[PDB]
Amino acid sequence: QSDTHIFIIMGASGDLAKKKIYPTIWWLFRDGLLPENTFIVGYARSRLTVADIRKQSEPFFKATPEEKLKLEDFFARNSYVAGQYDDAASYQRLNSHMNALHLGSQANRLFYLALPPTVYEAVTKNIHESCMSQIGWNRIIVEKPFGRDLQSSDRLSNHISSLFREDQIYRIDHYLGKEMVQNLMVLRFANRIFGPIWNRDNIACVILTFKEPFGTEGRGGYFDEFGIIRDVMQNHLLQMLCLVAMEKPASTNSDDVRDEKVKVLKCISEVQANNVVLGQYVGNPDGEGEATKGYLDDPTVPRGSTTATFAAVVLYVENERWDGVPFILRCGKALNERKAEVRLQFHDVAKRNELVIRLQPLPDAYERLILDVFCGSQMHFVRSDELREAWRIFTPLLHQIELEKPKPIPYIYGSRGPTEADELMKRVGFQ
Amino acid sequence: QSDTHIFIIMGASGDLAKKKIYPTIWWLFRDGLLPENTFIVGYARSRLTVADIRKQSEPFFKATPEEKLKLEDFFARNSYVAGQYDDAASYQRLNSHMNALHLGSQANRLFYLALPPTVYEAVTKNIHESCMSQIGWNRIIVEKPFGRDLQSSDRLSNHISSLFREDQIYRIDHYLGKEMVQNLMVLRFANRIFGPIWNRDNIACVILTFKEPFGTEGRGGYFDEFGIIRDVMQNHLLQMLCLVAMEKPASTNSDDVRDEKVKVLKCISEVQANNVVLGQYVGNPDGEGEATKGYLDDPTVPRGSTTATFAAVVLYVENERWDGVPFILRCGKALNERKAEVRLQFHDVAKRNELVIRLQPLPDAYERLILDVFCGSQMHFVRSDELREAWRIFTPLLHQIELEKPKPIPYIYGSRGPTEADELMKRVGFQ
Ligand SMILES: NC(=O)c1ccc[n+]([C@@H]2O[C@H](COP(=O)([O-])OP(=O)(O)OC[C@H]3O[C@@H](n4cnc5c(N)ncnc54)[C@H](OP(=O)(O)O)[C@@H]3O)[C@@H](O)[C@H]2O)c1
Ligand SMILES: NC(=O)c1ccc[n+]([C@@H]2O[C@H](COP(=O)([O-])OP(=O)(O)OC[C@H]3O[C@@H](n4cnc5c(N)ncnc54)[C@H](OP(=O)(O)O)[C@@H]3O)[C@@H](O)[C@H]2O)c1
Repeated sequence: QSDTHIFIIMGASGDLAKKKIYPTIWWLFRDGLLPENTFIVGYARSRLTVADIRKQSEPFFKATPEEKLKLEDFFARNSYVAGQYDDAASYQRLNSHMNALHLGSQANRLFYLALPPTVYEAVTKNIHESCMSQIGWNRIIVEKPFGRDLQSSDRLSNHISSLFREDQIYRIDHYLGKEMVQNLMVLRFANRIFGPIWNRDNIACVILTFKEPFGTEGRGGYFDEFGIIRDVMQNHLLQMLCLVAMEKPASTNSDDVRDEKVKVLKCISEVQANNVVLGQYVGNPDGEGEATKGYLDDPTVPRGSTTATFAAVVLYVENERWDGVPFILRCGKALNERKAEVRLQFHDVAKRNELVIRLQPLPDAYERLILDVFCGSQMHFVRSDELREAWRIFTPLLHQIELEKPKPIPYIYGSRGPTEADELMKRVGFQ
Repeated sequence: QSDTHIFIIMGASGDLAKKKIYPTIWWLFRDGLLPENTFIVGYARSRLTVADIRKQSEPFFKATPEEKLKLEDFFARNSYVAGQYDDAASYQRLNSHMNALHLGSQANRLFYLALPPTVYEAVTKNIHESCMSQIGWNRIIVEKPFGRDLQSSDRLSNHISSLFREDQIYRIDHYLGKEMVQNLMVLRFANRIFGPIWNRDNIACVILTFKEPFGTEGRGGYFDEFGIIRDVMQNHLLQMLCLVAMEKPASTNSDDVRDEKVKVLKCISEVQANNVVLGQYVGNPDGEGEATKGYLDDPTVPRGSTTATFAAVVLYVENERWDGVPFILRCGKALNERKAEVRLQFHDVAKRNELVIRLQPLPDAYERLILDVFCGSQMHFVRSDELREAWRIFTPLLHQIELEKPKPIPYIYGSRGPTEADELMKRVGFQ
């Protein structure tokens, strides 16, 4: 709206804020990519000073001796407020502190919630009641997990989207590599180019693979409460499926592209277990290092955990551009390669031919997302109906897994996954 | 037409016949890919016996002790006739010998002319006058060089196509690797698939590269009388250009596809020197082996030879599907890699994106060509009008090179070629 912005890191004492948020905002400030009149205000329960945050986080800054002066400037633009997350007086203190800044009463306010969603219901309330700007815009950045299933995610999203408009909500997702946004971009451009030929007449099968060669790196405790379907598939792989199967948008507006994405999502039926192959990785005896340890050998993983580290799922877009064309989402950890690609196999009319869009592996994709929040571009942020459709697609399966607890097929650290995945792929027609 | 075939190797005493024709026909016979009643009759001036040809050529057969009996069968189906190439009595002796074979009077006759084209005018005459079958078909296989320019090639082709119909002429080309026919096949299938999007609206530039890492291997004497444009470009690279830029054929008939190829060729104007970059490779001082020797260090190359071992040429198809779209044919020997690929760059409407068809590097492509001659498929054999159009496109440039003798830019053994080639590519718009 104007020239003055306030970046409010809710929960600045956190681990995400220490290791990623503060270093990323510092890199954006140093490279001159933030607005010139930007203030950063941390807010949390820990009674901290800006010097405490500096000591905690500057090790992660890439702080070189040549950059001292603008680093001191950046930290001069920092302040911190201690307060509770459901205390109205604390939020009033925060609002007064923000108003006391230079043109803080007219400044745009970017709240970013480096907090567990368990407190979101409180925070989003108090903000909406005490800290929104009357003149500049107000944009909120929420973090994963966007709920756990259709029900919890609807509860959280209906609460948040009862206090803020959709163009104020930014559901950020940025944990799958520094090339994510660019991968989605090349897939959208490929959809624009190859659109006229991506039909059920030419295409016989599409895959989307997300491959990782390392395991949970002794962090399986956090991964255990989510699973590989929640971690990679119902958010990222499904979103590139949308980008592949979508119709041409009405324009280049972010909301038109997201409209076409949700229009695709509303054509996918609810996946069932007979189209799913789950898998868990075991230690490799002949390997060395972390390859000798399996998933259950992780000390943070509870004994008897049946959560999958590998998933192969078959979906179907049910319109008359794609009908009976199987979309095979295959992803997993502790595999043979670090690969992310989409490949479309054609109908042989003459072996079978494929078109392969390989994806990686300047603004590092996470810096690009913060910059997009600053600019107002919502294209790489999932919409409420988009998220609801994803959860609707994947919720009955997840409920069945949580209820019946089936053992997912074992596969060795460094393999390609269980052979049953290949059997399913070839049963739905893959060659 | 029936079950009996006679394979007449004109000039069986030759080097091509010893090193390639006889071993290939033996491999086709051993694998059971020839017709069951097939005879092989060599014909040449050297007064030889079948045992002489056996001793000469079996070293190249991959003759294993397990294959002795069918090898003896194959050689039992061989005979040889000594005669002159313009002696009517010798051709009458050959015709009588062929008639004396089992059902030779009704057999199909496949004449394949392992001779320098300098004698073709004689041979093709006498055959047409003395050795054609009255019942079975008669098919002729002619070898490179199909002339030298528009004039010599028209003379030779008008002579040959005054005695045989087009479906009896097979201009074979098979010296660029064992994957040629399959490369052309995948390019045709890519034309069928990506047709609707290969326009001047989406495409901004096409390249076609033929790259070789080794030099003339001390055989520059033969290469010197032709050049890299005659060796690779006016035959193979131009033909895949045709396969890329062509319209959809009326059917899958070989003649419809060749019709579309010649329809494309008749839209390319005559290339001029300001769109051409020629180059010659020199020895690499820091390398080892044949990389230390250049082109002129080849003892078979005449001193002062200005023939190019590298060429970068820009062509334009001039219809309204492609208009102003530059087709950049880039090829050369003694480079950094063994690559053959086509790549099409799209118009950036958002860096620039490309669609890459990489080409290699069962029936080895040369065996496939002999089998196609046996079957009557002429699709991988250039037609008379196709060859005339290629020569018309490239003849004024070749005449200018032969007349003015410009020095082609020097490039080091193992490089990518002269930088002037990149300058030209980027001047016509390549990024
Ligand atoms: N792969 C992923 O999906 C992934 C990875 C990393 C982070 N995240 C998300 O990013 C956000 C930031 O996570 P984080 O690693 O920074 O979390 P964190 O370690 O929990 O701490 C962030 C701050 O939240 C406050 N806090 C934590 N638990 C609380 C509780 N139960 N009640 C009240 N306040 C509490 C603390 O501040 P005070 O004690 O000073 O109040 C803490 O410093 C979370 O929403 C997390 O889900 C997701
Ligand atoms: N890269 C290429 O383009 C390439 C490579 C290899 C071959 N070729 C073509 O393949 C064909 C076969 O070549 P090749 O290597 O086998 O040739 P070759 O070494 O010349 O011999 C083939 C036979 O032709 C006869 N002959 C040769 N020169 C003659 C002449 N001046 N007058 C009359 N008869 C003559 C000889 O048989 P007799 O003495 O018993 O009569 C000789 O054994 C040629 O047309 C050649 O151009 C092309």
